[PDB]
Amino acid sequence: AMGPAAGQAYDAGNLDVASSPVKPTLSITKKTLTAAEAPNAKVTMELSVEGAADKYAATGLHIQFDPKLKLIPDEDGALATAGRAARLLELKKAEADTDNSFFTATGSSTNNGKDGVLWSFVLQVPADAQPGDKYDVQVAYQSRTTNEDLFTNVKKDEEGLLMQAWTFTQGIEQGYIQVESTTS
Repeated sequence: AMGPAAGQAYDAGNLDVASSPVKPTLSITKKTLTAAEAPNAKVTMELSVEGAADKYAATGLHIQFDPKLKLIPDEDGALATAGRAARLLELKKAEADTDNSFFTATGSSTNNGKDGVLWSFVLQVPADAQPGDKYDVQVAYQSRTTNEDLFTNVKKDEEGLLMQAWTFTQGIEQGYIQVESTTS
């Protein structure tokens, strides 16, 4: 399903975005919980990459979530952990942003990003969660001078610019945690 990042519209300028040779999809877990397990559930969520293996390296990705959810750092204090998609990338970091968002960044000397799970992280569902409740978890974009939102290759050539424009305008599959609705 084609869609943009949340937040501010990406400026693709005069690029013919739909001609992008590389068309990444970034997707976040769509998790359904039983009403029984939902309250206070600590849910493992994944940001994944498809369609970009061997074509990227430099990423800057802000993940934002329903303010009722809480980001749970792990036993080392890490906000997220890089997955198999990032296994060859030389630089990987996850860091605080706002009370309902965090920032991730990767880099490398060659385009050795892969498909698969880029980042894994844990969000906790509130104690009052009810059947039907849905909490969105999203990649968000805005224009920045530091911690830029990026998804591109080491040279940032035309192919890198096009794949980035594709990613943020059409290649985002947003996720959520939702509580199963009562069956009848």
